Amino acid sequence: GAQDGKETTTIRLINQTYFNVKNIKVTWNDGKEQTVNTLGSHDSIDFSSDAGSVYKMDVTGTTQSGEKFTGHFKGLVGKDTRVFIELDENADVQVFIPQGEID
Repeated sequence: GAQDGKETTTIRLINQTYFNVKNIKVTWNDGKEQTVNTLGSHDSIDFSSDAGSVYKMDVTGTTQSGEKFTGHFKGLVGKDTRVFIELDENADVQVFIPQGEID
């Protein structure tokens, strides 16, 4: 019940891959999760996140070709988060992030 509570992060998904997706669960705490409608070929979406700060993100989505990826993270910082959905290993769908303190 805030009215000046512009005191929350944003999360911003980018589908930097060779498909479209239609079913992204994202999590950004223990118990803060929501779902995202669709993300075009190389498209992007951003949405509000119900906490002022965040260090983890546990994502779970699926491709056009019914192929399921995750993004298991616990090393976030800062007052925003992005997601670079990309491919690796065999052009299999991974998830990546533009992190900074990752040493």
